[PDB]
Amino acid sequence: PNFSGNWKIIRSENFEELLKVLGVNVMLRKIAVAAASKYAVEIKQEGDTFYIKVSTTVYTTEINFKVGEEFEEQTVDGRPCKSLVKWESENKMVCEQKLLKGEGPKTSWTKELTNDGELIQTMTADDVVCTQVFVRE
Ligand SMILES: *C/C=C(C)/C=C/C=C(C)/C=C/C1=C(C)CCCC1(C)C
Repeated sequence: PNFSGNWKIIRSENFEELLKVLGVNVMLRKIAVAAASKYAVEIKQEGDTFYIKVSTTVYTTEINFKVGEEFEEQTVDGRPCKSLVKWESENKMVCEQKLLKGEGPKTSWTKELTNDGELIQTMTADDVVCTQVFVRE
């Protein structure tokens, strides 16, 4: 697998519903859905080490981790969490998140390279799965 590349979103499903579970009110959810349509992921992968830059028009953030080594990031709604990435197969990884503070819905994300040159990312909050599909820029 090489996830490395500059990825451009082509499809985004169930994102508003994810944010609803997470407690975001509707006007902000619609504004977030719009931001998600102009959103890009840059990945540099070296073996089991990943550098990931996620950016929208006005915001950019970096996630760096090594598979199997716990790290700190934030949930989709910005709450700090403890995260651990494991492989599920050659081209799919799964991340479990644990809130650093307080309580909230159970959240996780996945990344998968398809055999057709697509990157599929999912994000989960309890019962709700948002799916996002990217192609290489
Ligand atoms: C491996 C990829 C990861 C962990 C992706 C994380 C993506 C986000 C935290 C996305 C957040 C977004 C918003 C909260 C509002 C709309 C734009 C997004 C999709 C960039």
